Amino acid sequence: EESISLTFRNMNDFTPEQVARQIPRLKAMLAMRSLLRDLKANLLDNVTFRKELEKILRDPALSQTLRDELRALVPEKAW
Ligand SMILES: [Cl-]
Ligand SMILES: [Zn+2]
Repeated sequence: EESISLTFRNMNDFTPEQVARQIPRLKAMLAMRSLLRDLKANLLDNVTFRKELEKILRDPALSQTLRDELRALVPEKAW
């Protein structure tokens, strides 16, 4: 799926501090999903995969907890 959704379950979710955490997180998740699909469909080699991965996870607005969950999705043979 080429798409992702930010769901607001209350009005307090629209707070600029909440939007600023949620937008880069969802962007990293969608970029990661596309990159893993590219790798699994053999559309890019391991060297390109690792270069793109580092770009995705470089976003300073991401939590290290999220980066860890994203890196845990990488198949062992792509390292
Ligand atoms: Cl999470
Ligand atoms: Zn989690």
